Amino acid sequence: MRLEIPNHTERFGVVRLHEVQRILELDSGRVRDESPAVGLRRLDDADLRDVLEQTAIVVPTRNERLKLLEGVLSGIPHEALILVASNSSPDRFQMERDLLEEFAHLTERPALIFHQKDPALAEALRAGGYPHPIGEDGLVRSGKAEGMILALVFAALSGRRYVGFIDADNYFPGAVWEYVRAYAAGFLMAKTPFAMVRILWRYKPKLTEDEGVVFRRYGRVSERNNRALNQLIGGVSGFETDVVKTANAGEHAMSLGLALRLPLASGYAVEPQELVSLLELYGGVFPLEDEEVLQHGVEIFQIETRNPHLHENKGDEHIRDMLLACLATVYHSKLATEEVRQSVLEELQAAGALAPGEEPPPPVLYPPLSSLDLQAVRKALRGHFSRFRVP
Amino acid sequence: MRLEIPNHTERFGVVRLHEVQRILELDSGRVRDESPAVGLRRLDDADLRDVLEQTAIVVPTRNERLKLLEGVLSGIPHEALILVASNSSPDRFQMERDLLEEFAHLTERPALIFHQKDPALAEALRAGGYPHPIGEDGLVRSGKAEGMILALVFAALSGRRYVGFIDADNYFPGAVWEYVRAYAAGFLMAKTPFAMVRILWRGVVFRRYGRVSERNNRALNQLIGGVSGFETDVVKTANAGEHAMSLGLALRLPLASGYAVEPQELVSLLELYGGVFPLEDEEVLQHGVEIFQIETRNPHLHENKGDEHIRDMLLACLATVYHSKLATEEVRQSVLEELQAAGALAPGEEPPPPVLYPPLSSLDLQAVRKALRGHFSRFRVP
Ligand SMILES: [Zn+2]
Ligand SMILES: [Zn+2]
Ligand SMILES: [Zn+2]
Ligand SMILES: [Zn+2]
Ligand SMILES: [Zn+2]
Repeated sequence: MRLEIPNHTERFGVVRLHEVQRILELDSGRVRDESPAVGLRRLDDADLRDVLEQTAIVVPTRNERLKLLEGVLSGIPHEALILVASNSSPDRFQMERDLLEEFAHLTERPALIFHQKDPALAEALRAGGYPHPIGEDGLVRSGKAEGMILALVFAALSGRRYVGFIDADNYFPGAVWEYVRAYAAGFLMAKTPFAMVRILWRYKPKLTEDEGVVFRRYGRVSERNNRALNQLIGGVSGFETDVVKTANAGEHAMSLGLALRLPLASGYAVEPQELVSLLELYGGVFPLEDEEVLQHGVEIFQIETRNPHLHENKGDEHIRDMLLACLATVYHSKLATEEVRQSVLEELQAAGALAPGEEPPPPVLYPPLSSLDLQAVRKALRGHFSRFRVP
Repeated sequence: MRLEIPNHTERFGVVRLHEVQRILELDSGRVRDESPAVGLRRLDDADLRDVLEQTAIVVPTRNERLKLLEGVLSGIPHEALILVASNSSPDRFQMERDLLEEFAHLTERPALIFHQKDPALAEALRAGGYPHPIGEDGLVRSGKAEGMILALVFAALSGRRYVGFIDADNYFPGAVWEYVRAYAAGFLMAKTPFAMVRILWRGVVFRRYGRVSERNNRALNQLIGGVSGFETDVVKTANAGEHAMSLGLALRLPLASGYAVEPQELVSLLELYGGVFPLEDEEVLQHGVEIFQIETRNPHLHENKGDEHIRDMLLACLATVYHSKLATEEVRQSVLEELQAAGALAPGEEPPPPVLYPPLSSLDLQAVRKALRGHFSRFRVP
């Protein structure tokens, strides 16, 4: 993989937020003659695969088409682990298990699969002193955040350093292959054990070009979200930026060391929160206690894939609460300067937030997973790793 | 790349058509030991790239969106030689050389690019005593067939062993990638210098298109079954535009001119090597021919309009069959019914016979290198 090298990079504390870098070439072969290009970077295949051997790839599902989900698997680079995180119909789950075993069997490759509403998992967490997501029904509640918590525990238990997430909603297994290598690309390029890789794919329309009156309005929001994020940064920085182009980077990857360090939000605020949290924690505008991070800093990679991201999902409550969740997390940052709060307030109640006079509900964040006793977890799950493990 | 073993295999003279193999895993990684569970074929990435290192990838273009074409190039594996075969409008073509020079520069890799209508390329073939594709205006005529001819020439000249074609129409570089790797996979499973790889992929108009194809592949299995005496289901890729093939095999095939190429390709393999005729090719008689049909994980989203475009695709195809010197009476017969049953015309009406170009072996490369001598560098892209 050849990548362009971000011409600019945003320094915010010990955070290093790099501009969007385009993938120039998907598979740039086996390097022998290095030629040193200053402007771009050629990732050697074998390096990429070595990173991927240390990577778990989480593929969440809640009653996704199987045909699609299986197609997503075929495309995942061989070296990566593969964890299917499930919240599907009791019996749909069963099919997914069957689907994964067959695949893993045939591809001679290891995999785990688990279910959000599994009670063992609920016990596992509270044994490790992290009861924070358990429902009243006595088990880990549904939610995006809740999913990741389970994902990161398995990543951890499995001994991988890197974990990244793929949307099973993808007609294109080749697109998946690129997205995963791009994570590897990111961690390769990275120079600190605290790293995040956030994929995007961005598209230019026009007056004489079709997109449907719903793909259009989807761009109109991410643009604003990214905006609201640079508004937050700029607010602290004093210098107006435009570096975040990935506020809603659902498909993202993150070194476990970084992952376990961040808090997490429940709704659509997740992706946007990640960023906010990183800046709150490592922006400098606060005492930062953590030695190793302050010492190596954080790099956030924003990589632009060659393949279109075509995931089937739309309508109001999607695209709308998409907006509300995000600008709420900004309004509430411990980093917001008054003008940032206000600028953001307006877009909300002047697009429905029931005014005048109204505030978004604050973020509801889980605490970092560093908290969680992993040994207690390993002890608490002894007699069940059979059933998570797919031979 | 892991893929399924083909269920069965049609032996026909020294030709063997393999049944479809589904790609199961996009990238199987690096083998260092084996439990090669013979259910499937696991293919090492080193071996794949070693093959790619001797493969030309032709990308034709006739006035293609440019973003669309860059995209495609980005998805070609590194080890492959990139051949852009243009017949675009004059300055669209200038944009093309530009686009490719910038690509190949930044990605540190060799490309070729030529324009079908270039006067030097006429001379070049003249000299090598293959004057056939040159037309009235003293230039090579437009057409799928003619494109390929020029493309095989460069492939040859540049000493690559395998040539594959790829459709610039693709919205997904990641698809391109799987495609080109698929080609390599075929050659790597090939147990013969002479091999073919054909890619396939299993809207009321798409329906009409799907149907037209079912019918095309049918006609091709009747042709086969007609000679062996036993019905075969094999051949699912009668119209497989995206195919690769080994140069040895390419320079040996005659070439039908337009919408008839891919089917004719199959027909000719059978006439020539299917053992019903005098076969003098010490090498082909002795290594034989493998045809691979590979089903890709990645869909094919080539925008292809015109309803009648597809009608043409049909007549095109049943024509090559009707006219094979291998069609029994009853094959010649069914095809016919079927045809005039939606076109062809009259109570009866013999579809036009195929205008074929003869094999490119009939050509003298060194004459050609001679003639292209002072020019190889407007074709070579630094
Ligand atoms: Zn810049
Ligand atoms: Zn995506
Ligand atoms: Zn069959
Ligand atoms: Zn021999
Ligand atoms: Zn295709």
